[PDB]
Amino acid sequence: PQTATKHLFVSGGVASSLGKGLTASSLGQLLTARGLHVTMQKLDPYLNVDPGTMNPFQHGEVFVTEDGAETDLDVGHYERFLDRNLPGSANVTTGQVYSTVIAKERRGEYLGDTVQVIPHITDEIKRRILAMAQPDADGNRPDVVITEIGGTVGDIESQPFLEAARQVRHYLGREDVFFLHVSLVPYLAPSGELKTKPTQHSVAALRSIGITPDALILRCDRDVPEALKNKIALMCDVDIDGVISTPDAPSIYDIPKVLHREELDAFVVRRLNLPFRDVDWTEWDDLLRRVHEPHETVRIALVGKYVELSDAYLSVAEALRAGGFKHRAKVEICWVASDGCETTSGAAAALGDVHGVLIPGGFGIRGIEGKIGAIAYARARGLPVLGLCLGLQCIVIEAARSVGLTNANSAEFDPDTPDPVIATMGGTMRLGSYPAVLEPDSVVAQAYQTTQVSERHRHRYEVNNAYRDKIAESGLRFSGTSPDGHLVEFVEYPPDRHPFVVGTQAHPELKSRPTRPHPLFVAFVGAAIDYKAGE
Amino acid sequence: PQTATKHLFVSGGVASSLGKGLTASSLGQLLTARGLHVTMQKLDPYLNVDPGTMNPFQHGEVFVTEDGAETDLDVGHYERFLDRNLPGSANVTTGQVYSTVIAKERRGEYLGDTVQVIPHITDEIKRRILAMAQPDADGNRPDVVITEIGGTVGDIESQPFLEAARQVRHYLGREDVFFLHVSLVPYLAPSGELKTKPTQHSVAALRSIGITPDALILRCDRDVPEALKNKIALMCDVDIDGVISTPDAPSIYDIPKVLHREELDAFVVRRLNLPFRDVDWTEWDDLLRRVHEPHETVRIALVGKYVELSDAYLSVAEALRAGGFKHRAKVEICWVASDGCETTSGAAAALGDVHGVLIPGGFGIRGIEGKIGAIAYARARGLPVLGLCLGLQCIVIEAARSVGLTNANSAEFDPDTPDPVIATMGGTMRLGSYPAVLEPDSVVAQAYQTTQVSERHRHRYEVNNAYRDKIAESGLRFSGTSPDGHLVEFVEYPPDRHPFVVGTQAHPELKSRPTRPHPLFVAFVGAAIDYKAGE
Amino acid sequence: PQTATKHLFVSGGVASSLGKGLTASSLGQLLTARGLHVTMQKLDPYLNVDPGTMNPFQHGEVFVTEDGAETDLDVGHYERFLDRNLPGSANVTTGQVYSTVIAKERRGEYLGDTVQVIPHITDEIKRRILAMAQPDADGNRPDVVITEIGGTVGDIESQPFLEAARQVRHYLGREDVFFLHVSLVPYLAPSGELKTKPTQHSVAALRSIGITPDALILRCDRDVPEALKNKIALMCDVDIDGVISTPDAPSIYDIPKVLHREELDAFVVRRLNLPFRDVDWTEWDDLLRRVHEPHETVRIALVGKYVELSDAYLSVAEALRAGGFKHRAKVEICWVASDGCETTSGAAAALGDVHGVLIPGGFGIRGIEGKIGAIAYARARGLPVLGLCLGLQCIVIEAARSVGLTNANSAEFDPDTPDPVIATMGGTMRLGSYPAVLEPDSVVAQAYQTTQVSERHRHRYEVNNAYRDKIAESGLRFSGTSPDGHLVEFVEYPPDRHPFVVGTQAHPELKSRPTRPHPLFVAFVGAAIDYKAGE
Ligand SMILES: O=c1ccn([C@@H]2O[C@H](COP(=O)(O)OP(=O)(O)OP(=O)(O)O)[C@@H](O)[C@H]2O)c(=O)[nH]1
Ligand SMILES: O=c1ccn([C@@H]2O[C@H](COP(=O)(O)OP(=O)(O)OP(=O)(O)O)[C@@H](O)[C@H]2O)c(=O)[nH]1
Ligand SMILES: O=c1ccn([C@@H]2O[C@H](COP(=O)(O)OP(=O)(O)OP(=O)(O)O)[C@@H](O)[C@H]2O)c(=O)[nH]1
Ligand SMILES: c1ccc(-c2csc(Nc3nc4cc5c(cc4s3)OCO5)n2)nc1
Ligand SMILES: c1ccc(-c2csc(Nc3nc4cc5c(cc4s3)OCO5)n2)nc1
Ligand SMILES: c1ccc(-c2csc(Nc3nc4cc5c(cc4s3)OCO5)n2)nc1
Ligand SMILES: NC(=O)CC[C@H](N)C(=O)O
Ligand SMILES: NC(=O)CC[C@H](N)C(=O)O
Ligand SMILES: NC(=O)CC[C@H](N)C(=O)O
Ligand SMILES: [Mg+2]
Ligand SMILES: [Mg+2]
Ligand SMILES: [Mg+2]
Repeated sequence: PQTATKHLFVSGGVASSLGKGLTASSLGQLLTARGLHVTMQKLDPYLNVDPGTMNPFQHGEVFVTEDGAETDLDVGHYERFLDRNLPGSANVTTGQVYSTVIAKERRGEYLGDTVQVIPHITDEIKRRILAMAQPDADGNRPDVVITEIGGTVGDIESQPFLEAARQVRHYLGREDVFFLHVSLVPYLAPSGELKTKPTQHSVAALRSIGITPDALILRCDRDVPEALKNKIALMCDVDIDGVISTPDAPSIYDIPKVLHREELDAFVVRRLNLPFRDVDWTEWDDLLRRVHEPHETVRIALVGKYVELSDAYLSVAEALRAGGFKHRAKVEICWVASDGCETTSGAAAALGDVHGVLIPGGFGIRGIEGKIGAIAYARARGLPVLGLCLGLQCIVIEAARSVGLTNANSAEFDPDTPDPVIATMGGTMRLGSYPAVLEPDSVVAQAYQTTQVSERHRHRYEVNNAYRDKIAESGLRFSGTSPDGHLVEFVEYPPDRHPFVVGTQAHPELKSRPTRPHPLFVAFVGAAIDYKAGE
Repeated sequence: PQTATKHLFVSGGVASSLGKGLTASSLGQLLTARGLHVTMQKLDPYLNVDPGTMNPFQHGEVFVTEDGAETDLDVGHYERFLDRNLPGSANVTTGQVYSTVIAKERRGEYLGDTVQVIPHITDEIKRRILAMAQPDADGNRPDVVITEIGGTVGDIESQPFLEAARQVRHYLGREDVFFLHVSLVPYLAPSGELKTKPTQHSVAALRSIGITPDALILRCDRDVPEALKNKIALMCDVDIDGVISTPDAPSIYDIPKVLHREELDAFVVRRLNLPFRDVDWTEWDDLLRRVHEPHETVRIALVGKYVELSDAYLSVAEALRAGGFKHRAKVEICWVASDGCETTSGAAAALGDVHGVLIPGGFGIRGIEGKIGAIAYARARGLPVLGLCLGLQCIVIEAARSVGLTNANSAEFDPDTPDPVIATMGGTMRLGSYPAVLEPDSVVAQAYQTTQVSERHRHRYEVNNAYRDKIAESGLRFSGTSPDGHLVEFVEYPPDRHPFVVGTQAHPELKSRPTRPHPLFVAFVGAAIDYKAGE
Repeated sequence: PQTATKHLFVSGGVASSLGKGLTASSLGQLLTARGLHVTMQKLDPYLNVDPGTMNPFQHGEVFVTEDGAETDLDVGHYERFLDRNLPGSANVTTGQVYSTVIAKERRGEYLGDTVQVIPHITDEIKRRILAMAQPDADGNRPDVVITEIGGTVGDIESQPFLEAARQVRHYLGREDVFFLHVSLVPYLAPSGELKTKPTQHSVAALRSIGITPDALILRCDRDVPEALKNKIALMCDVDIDGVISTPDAPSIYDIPKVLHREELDAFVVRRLNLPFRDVDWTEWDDLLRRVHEPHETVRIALVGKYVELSDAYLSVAEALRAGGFKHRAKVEICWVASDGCETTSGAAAALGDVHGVLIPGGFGIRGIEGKIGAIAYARARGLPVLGLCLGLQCIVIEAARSVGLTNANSAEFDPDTPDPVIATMGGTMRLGSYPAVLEPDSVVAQAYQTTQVSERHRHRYEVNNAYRDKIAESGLRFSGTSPDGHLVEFVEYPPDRHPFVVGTQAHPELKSRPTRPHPLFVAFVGAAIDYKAGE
């Protein structure tokens, strides 16, 4: 019979941004390849009940699940490395826990007690952790749950989750629980030395709350010397087999290979006494060939907020690269500002050297006229264009203005527009998976190679059915809809008007994986390659 | 012009139950007698949004304000020592703060930030503290706000409030902020020595969070020797003028005299540079004469949960003593269990030696038949009876059963009763002050010496107007009502049926003060004295 | 009259090696240039009573004072920036403090008390701090004492000194005491962001022991953005005028200019209310011209332990550069291993491209045959050579072997040598300043331009007076001696044998300053320049 389910806790020291979520994802990929069944959880110590209120240009994109949960973006790294649809239960926040305990208290469920952080908050967190280990709807019980604890050890907001993880160690014992601690080793250029003292103080801080790490991951810009690992092992009371050197890798897809070279997964498997097996690399070896040995390069403009990389489009950038991997092409992202495209000369300057334009969606944007300028320029030049949610809305507005409805706009951006071609059907936010039907041999039907699809949604405005007949005077096809046809889901131009100009109301980048590119990103990068070839 | 408003923070170490709320009340009484205007606040670190859910026999009574807030009972010590109606704003809890910040977050008011314990929770607490210093509805600004921080220094739940108090010290400076720290000095009988080490570790804990105490209150069963106070002052870095010895006093009304003997208030006034004046003792000297030199003793049965003192009836016990002070009588409380009175022989055993029976109210009780037995016995013996809220309901039920409605009951305790003489007008809980009119020369009108009164409410059942005519066949008078007569507020028997048997739907014990006894408790203890005299 | 003496405490966070000793030296240079009288102290938390036992290749050179104290090398940065002879009292260690308190205890001086860390150790440290503020032998009282506390805030060994510094703040008050805190801001290359969290946790650690910093020095590889300094100031409760950005400078002599650009000294002068004045830069501007705009470059071989920079020769490297500054020459140090010079072909490989050879001294070396090979090669090539202490001993041994005493050696390295030309006069270690007389118009007399000098000593072997007549058959002159002639202090070859081959038994690099080059290093770098010119 199957063993007891193991719990592995991932924690971080010195600083955030050390990549412990990619560490947890790579350890999940490794343990999955050894034949274990892994499930994953993130704990977020912030008080927002979900990141749907948070600014994505400051705090990164909101990930959306099939069940329509708005989650932290680390759940997207879990999805991309596991290739699994994760539930909304995969993300916990302090705001959810406190709101739940206070609601139970106001209903009288604690039978007249004083309600406290310990036990009642830590009990709610511990319940949410132990719930992950229960059998799924198909009867499968995980072999391990990997739980990543957000923040830094030493943060006031981190303390309840670390106390609950300690209580899980006490309840299940050291045979069923493993603690992995991520820490920074800085280099000082004037004296030319790596400093171990920050890791020592971080492990001392962790020990002061009753947790001893089973392994240390040392984050550094260069390989940590053996003598320094020995000093760390000695001072931190950690097995030298558990002090792992992890210099920064060229891509996130190398991290599994790095962790396997150091034998972290073998250390974990031995320590937890799990059913050992060798890793099979064949598919991740094919991935890394497509990563590191591309046959060609193509440039995609991303018409976003600013001319620099932002986690606001992390999953769009990853989906573009994955769509390139299918062709063995390097997709270089040219981050273009929306506002430089507002003038037609400015558009021709910024969007001039690129081979495709992507118009990304999301909340946290105000004003869209520059994106409509980018679309108009791209259609004039004959570039391929992929518009995601708001990109569809901009394509429909640009079409409406092209048919002479010069003041036509989204009611979200001109409530006084005489022709609200985009309007609420504040309306209702559509969230999560909805089905669609595609017109046969429509461009999107060729991309999916089917007439029936489902995609994840996060929007509250719809294409105005009152304007369809006028918009269609451009030749635009409402080629994909809700199954009743009531809602437009996809728009396309026929192939003889433009080679590929497509918008979708959905967020398909959330369904993409490096091992399984999404069909539209494949077809879009294909049209970009064909443009570069024809130009 | 008036100075800046000072903030004095009261905090506790080693343990709870050290009496820091009575300390804060006595310091408020002293500073008021020197002519300063004092206002008071309590911070409760528990997550209950109010104690209305908490069991009063475990956690003490719920105090009720004029504006109908359910508050912690320490607000009642503030009311009794200040003789001031305090607002609901006088009590803050962690549950209120978190519920408020989470509601603001879900409304988008933090403009896309990550919401954190620091700043946003500590900012909400600091706002609630600094709000106390604003002018009242009559334009009066307090000279000092005294803020008592609940829990013990070292509790996880205490940390946000202590951090906010530190931020107030940083914002206003040491000239406007004073920290008072209450601590325990234990005596060890085998070695015969007082131990200073617990206070040293408590002050070290306080210093580790950035607060240095301005004075230490040492709680002990015996007077602390001068050499020990010197050792404490030396080790704790506290001015020897600020190490105060406070042995346990015979009554809570002695604590002001004790604190003045040690010159704590003079130390505070000097340190804060407040307008000095002498205390006038004349009224508190008259109080302490009525406390310590009573002319006679009378026994009042309290028919409560159990035969021992409980904070579930703290304000009823204090109101009974205050009602005795008017007569210069010692009122000795005979705590009687409800259940020993269920049999008539058991009632005659427990309620046999007493001169009056009080039937107290509250939530947290189930079953009332023993209290109805107590009332029936007391009316048979001819004892005086005062029934508070539920005591009125029991008196009305006992009357209904006496007129032959043998199964008549409260629907709260027999939902299947054929004659629900007490019923909901789950109904609506009446809270706070409501007016009443009293029948002229009714017994209650003689007690108040008026026909118009207002009293605080906390109940959701009413006397059934359908049964008034039948209940009145006992001779019961509905002598006090709501101003329309729709609701019964007071019941009495005429004086020739019984000397004093009164119930009120209100909680008059909340309006009582030691310096200002409530009229009904005066009239009840008077009827008890008259019974002892006649018997 | 002069004000009270101010105490400024320098402390470090996150890691050691952040350069807080050069920070303290540069602040001393700045405050001296504004006309204040500064004196300096270092506290070392290690238990060694002095570093004379510690390995200099692991822990850096031992500095030697005029009074013959063996001290930490930071006292040499104090000497070079102040140009002051510092006492042995300038360095305190835990070993000295504990040895002193335990000796007092064993003598009964604590009158039968229990001896404790607090008070007695912290009292001894506080006494050693406050002693620095007493008038010197000429009656001058310092305006400020700058005290650098070694280690990192969070180290167990640091805690007594930080507690004593807190007690000094409490005793003298915030008007007389300033706390400067040095901290690291790391850069993470994968995400491209500077992290403030390590500084926040470091300041929180400092606050947890009762110290609030008056200013933060942020150590970084790049200039910290204004928004990050604002975040730090906000979270750490530090005045934004006191958050100082200090990227790594090209040389240690730029740090004063960097700290003045940020106005740290003006912030300090204002905060301490010291007599303000402008800095005069004229001499440090001339220094920085000689640093940054040299007219030529010359290569000096250093025949040390290893082919890389070591703090074992920090003051020798600085003395060589200072000796170059006089000529406006860049002296590039070619670090050469002793052992590569053991074969004559290996010597001709390693010492081939250089223009002068320096043979440095010290303890912590075993075996000298490679240095004798280097000297023999250099004399054959005709290179100039400067031998410091052991370098003199090697020159005398090389001479003895050149006159045919093939087995002649130091008894320290061959106790069985038949001809111990270097021997103990374990002998007595000579420490500190001793006088010497120089033969008139000897090469050393031309260098000093005098016949009478004093130099610092740290050695226990002497030139064997029994061998002088034989060694002189080489033509070597014992041109400098003790005043009686009993001890050889300097050896030279006459100018027609070699242009400059000099050894001294002393450590003249300890008397050198960048503003005042030592005469021998001037004459040696001059002979190296002349060789490069003639070759
Ligand atoms: O992965 C996570 C998840 C959540 N959080 C939570 O976000 C909040 C901010 O935590 P930060 O680490 O971001 O602190 P900071 O921004 O102010 O400092 P630096 O960037 O300069 O380094 C904290 O409450 C933390 O618990 C994380 O830090 N990391
Ligand atoms: O059994 C022992 C042995 C040794 N010591 C050592 O004696 C020193 C004094 O430790 P104390 O416990 O006696 O502190 P204190 O006297 O100042 O406080 P109180 O009596 O009022 O409670 C401390 O350094 C301690 O470590 C003990 O306390 N107990
Ligand atoms: O300037 C000083 C003086 C003295 N010390 C004392 O030396 C001892 C070692 O303190 P370290 O800072 O050197 O710790 P570490 O070597 O083991 O860690 P890393 O180098 O890798 O960063 C500690 O006891 C400290 O108090 C310093 O660290 N710095
Ligand atoms: C956002 C931010 C960064 C990146 C990005 C691109 S490449 C790269 N390199 C990395 N190497 C390691 C190596 C680790 C580790 C984490 C990382 S991250 O934890 C275990 O050892 N990070 N992408 C988007
Ligand atoms: C509930 C619980 C107790 C009592 C009760 C009855 S008598 C008594 N004696 C006391 N003396 C002091 C002296 C203090 C002090 C607090 C107290 S409490 O803080 C400052 O110094 N406590 N009543 C109801
Ligand atoms: C041994 C080790 C290093 C060096 C060396 C050579 S150059 C250089 N650059 C530096 N810049 C700053 C800037 C600071 C500071 C310290 C330093 S050290 O604290 C205040 O701001 N360090 N030499 C011998
Ligand atoms: N996710 C998005 O791109 C949203 C686009 C637009 N604000 C809408 O709600 O329809
Ligand atoms: N406060 C009370 O005594 C409440 C009594 C009764 N449970 C009611 O609600 O009417
Ligand atoms: N300081 C030194 O170079 C010492 C050299 C040699 N060991 C001696 O004592 O004489
Ligand atoms: Mg070290
Ligand atoms: Mg003792
Ligand atoms: Mg941040």
